[PDB]
Amino acid sequence: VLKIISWNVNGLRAVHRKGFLKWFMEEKPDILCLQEIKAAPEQLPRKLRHVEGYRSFFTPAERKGYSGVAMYTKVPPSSLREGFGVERFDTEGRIQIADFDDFLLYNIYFPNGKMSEERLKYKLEFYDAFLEDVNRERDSGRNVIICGNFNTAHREIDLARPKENSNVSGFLPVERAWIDKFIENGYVDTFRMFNSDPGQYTWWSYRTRARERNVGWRLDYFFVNEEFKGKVKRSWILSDVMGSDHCPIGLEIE
Amino acid sequence: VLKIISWNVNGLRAVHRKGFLKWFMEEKPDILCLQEIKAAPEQLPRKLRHVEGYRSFFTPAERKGYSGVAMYTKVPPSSLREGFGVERFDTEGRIQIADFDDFLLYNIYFPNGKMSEERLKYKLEFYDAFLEDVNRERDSGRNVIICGNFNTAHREIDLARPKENSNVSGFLPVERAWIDKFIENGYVDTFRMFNSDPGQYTWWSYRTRARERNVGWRLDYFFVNEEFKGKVKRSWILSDVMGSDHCPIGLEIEL
DNA sequence: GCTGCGCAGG
DNA sequence: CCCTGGCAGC
Ligand code: NA
Ligand code: NA
Repeated sequence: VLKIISWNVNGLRAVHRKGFLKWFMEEKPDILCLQEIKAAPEQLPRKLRHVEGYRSFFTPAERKGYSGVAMYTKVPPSSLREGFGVERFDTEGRIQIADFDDFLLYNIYFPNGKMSEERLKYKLEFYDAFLEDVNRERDSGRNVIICGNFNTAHREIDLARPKENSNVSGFLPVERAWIDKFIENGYVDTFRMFNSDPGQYTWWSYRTRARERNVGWRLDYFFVNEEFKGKVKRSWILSDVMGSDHCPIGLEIE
Repeated sequence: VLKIISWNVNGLRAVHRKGFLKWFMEEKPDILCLQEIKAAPEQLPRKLRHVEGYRSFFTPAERKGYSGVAMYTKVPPSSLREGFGVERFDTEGRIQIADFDDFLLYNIYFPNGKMSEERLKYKLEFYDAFLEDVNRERDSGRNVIICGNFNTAHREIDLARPKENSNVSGFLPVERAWIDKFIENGYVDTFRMFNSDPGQYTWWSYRTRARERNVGWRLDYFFVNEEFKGKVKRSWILSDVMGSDHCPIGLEIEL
């Protein structure tokens, strides 16, 4: 019976100033995966690097204040890999792959593609690189949990405004069609195992008070290889948890 | 009678959002000099590039959002130089030397030297290059007006806290001594021609609401060469004018 | 629009 | 600068 929370935090210091540690202590997950920490361990106060009861692992971007992932874990993994083995995907603080023996845990910050054609191309080629890696590990016989900010709403049910956003990154046909492809490779959007309601989102704009209106997008996911789905009991969204433009999401297994 | 205003604005777009053009048109100086505009002119609203009754000149830094000087003048100058002919000093949007025939106007944004040892070195060497340039012009017969953010308080009277800043850039012995040196070469701090009082500042920290308590430094100056000092009728601080960490300073000359 | 963080201001 | 005026997020 494990608890895992994934949160795209948008600044680990910012959330800290907002009461991250209290929230984390109230929630007591077995593993806490974070994305977009925008920080390297050296910029973090000692009480954030070292949380009583947890080993911490930070994978910052080469670029200061940019991107970065983190994992807190009551039980250390056996190993921790920080790349797909492709330099351009591996230096942006996007990838954590932790071996917990009963599964591999992918903690991924997938690229925003709305900036340019350059980055949308990078996002998609990142997607490609990820799929190879996850398939290679699954095909070798590992059960895999993937969580993080995928930066793509899968279906029209997954965002408040499906029609106006058909030409926007976050809901382009190429991106949606990569998630179809991913799922069709034997993986399961664990949230939609339990909940097929619309209005269920994980990200909202800061502008136009988008969160209060609930005009949002489901961008953050927990996926599992399908052979492992029986072991998942709960996959939910912690939508009342504030402090970032994303809310956290939760998974419970075995 | 000409009125020149000098203002280190810390963002021209920002001071624009706070009423700059209305203030500008009320003050109506013959020349307005601005430093630290933090803008290339392409980035500026149109009403900042085209001000009725003024030629405008923009000398941006290579670095985006950084430094930069501007000048608005009712009567255009015959030429405008944008450097001393030393490339590391000339790319940072710091220098405008405008030939107004009756005088040269130096609109200079002098470097902040408190970040690093490297930047303090740059500041003092920028000071050396400046003095050499103004001296050459002065020696050749030109009358010179120099306005801008010198980033140094000259004497104890030039800041609220002389004693605690004895070791801080803004008030280092090296920096104060350069101003001493500059003055010794034939140049006059014009505000001190008319006002010997303390508590006269042009810059204050945003932190601790220091402007509301007048806990400030006089970083912004109008200088002239000795030979031109009798032409200056007014040198004052526009300390009520809000919008930046600096306030504007003014000069009146009679030609 | 809005935000977090970088750099820089002095 | 505890305060303020590019890049990126989506
Ligand atoms: Na900002
Ligand atoms: Na800032």
